[PDB]
Amino acid sequence: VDQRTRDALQRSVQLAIEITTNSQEAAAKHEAQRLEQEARGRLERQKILD
Amino acid sequence: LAPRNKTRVVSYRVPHNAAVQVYDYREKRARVVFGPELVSLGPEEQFTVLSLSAGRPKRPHARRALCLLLGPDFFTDVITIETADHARLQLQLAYNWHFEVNDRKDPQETAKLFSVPDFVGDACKAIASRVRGAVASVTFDDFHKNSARIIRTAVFGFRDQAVFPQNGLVVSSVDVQSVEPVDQRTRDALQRSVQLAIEITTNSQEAAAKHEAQRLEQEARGRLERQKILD
Amino acid sequence: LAPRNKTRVVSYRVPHNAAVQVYDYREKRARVVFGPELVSLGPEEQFTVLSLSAGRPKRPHARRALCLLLGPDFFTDVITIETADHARLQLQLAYNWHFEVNDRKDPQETAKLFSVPDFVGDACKAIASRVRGAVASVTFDDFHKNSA
Ligand SMILES: NC(=O)c1ccc[n+]([C@@H]2O[C@H](COP(=O)([O-])OP(=O)(O)OC[C@H]3O[C@@H](n4cnc5c(N)ncnc54)[C@H](O)[C@@H]3O)[C@@H](O)[C@H]2O)c1
Ligand SMILES: NC(=O)c1ccc[n+]([C@@H]2O[C@H](COP(=O)([O-])OP(=O)(O)OC[C@H]3O[C@@H](n4cnc5c(N)ncnc54)[C@H](O)[C@@H]3O)[C@@H](O)[C@H]2O)c1
Repeated sequence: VDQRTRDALQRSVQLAIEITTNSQEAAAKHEAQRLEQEARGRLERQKILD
Repeated sequence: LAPRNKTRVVSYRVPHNAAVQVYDYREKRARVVFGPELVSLGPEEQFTVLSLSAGRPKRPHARRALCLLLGPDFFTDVITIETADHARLQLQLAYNWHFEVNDRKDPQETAKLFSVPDFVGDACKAIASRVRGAVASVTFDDFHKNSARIIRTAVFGFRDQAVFPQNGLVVSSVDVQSVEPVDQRTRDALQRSVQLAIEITTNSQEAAAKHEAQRLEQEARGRLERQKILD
Repeated sequence: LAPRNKTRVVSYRVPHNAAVQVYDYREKRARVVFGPELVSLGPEEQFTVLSLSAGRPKRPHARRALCLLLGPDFFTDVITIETADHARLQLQLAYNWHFEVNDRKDPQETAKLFSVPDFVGDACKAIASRVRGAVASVTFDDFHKNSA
């Protein structure tokens, strides 16, 4: 019935949206770090062989 | 228009996949006429007028009808629901329906088609209640990525058709068309999310290009050093 | 235009790959006429008028028709869908379709062609619902590289 409860629920849903976006960003960052580490290791081994 | 001749026998042409109900108030006998047949009223018979539901939000008493159409059709309703995260979002569904008349010569089963005064609004409100009940216990993200399965499981059960035994009406399928959040701020947040996803993809491609360039540079440097040693 | 002669037998020329439904309300007998044949109404028969869907977004009740075309055709619709990354993107599809009439002499199977009041809108909305449901669980990049 009250508008203030609706406002609170709107803030809750916006926080949930922010949570989802932050989760996707963290997953992308972790994948990028893994790929960078793999590339660095391969480069170091190739330097040793050279 | 042109006034009818009151002394002429009143007649009506039932369409294909349709039926009418008339009761002979004098001889005390009801009948349901099926198919494309032509129905002529007796001196005391009457037509069972049906007041149904229609409109974008399916308001009641918006379409008076004389014959009941019992062929494969569909009606669409706009359902507003809320998720477990309290995100308000409205739907647009389509309900494929048809009447299952096992025996067209049965005075009891055929009378059941007109038993429900308004099958359209009844079915729409029942399915809307089912969908609203099932969704409210589901978060916004899971519903967004799985709305089809959630809605199909909500409307039906554990089942391919949502049969209504009051009149024989069955809903053989549901087709969700649009799922849009009611509030603009949720749309803005989702736009920011999609822009961040685009940025993620571009950054990934840039990192891959940089790694390949570094590998090629290292290979060239090694070959150059070996050639210098040989020289 | 020029008013028709009401006393003349009403006739219609069904095109190739088309059919009509007429019911003789007096003799109580329906029939579906196929092919390029010419259909003449009896004193009490009527034509089954079909109200179909048409337009760029496929609005309903935009094309009234008298004969049903059952030959290889296609209709196009504009579908707006959303990805798992919440990226809004609209589509333009084309649906190659045709009616499979196993027996043109069967009073039951041939009557099934006119069973659905509007096949165009029904098929368009069903396929749009399928496409929208499948895409929503797919990220934007995977859909972009593999939309087909
Ligand atoms: N197979 C198909 O896809 C198919 C078949 C028939 C009709 N259609 C069309 O799909 C459209 C859906 O539009 P909408 O639902 O947004 O419009 P709407 O909400 O105004 O339609 C109300 C519903 O009531 C039903 N209805 C109307 N008159 C009736 C009668 N005399 N007896 C029994 N039922 C009756 C119709 O089937 C319709 O689905 C309908 O207008 C219909 O013409 C589709
Ligand atoms: N093989 C082919 O590629 C092929 C074959 C026939 C027609 N076409 C043409 O492709 C075009 C596609 O255009 P659109 O879909 O954007 O226009 P649209 O959306 O206005 O077309 C509506 C659809 O309804 C169908 N239709 C029209 N009148 C009909 C009737 N009396 N009975 C049954 N079905 C009927 C048409 O095939 C059309 O695809 C059609 O106009 C058609 O002329 C292509």
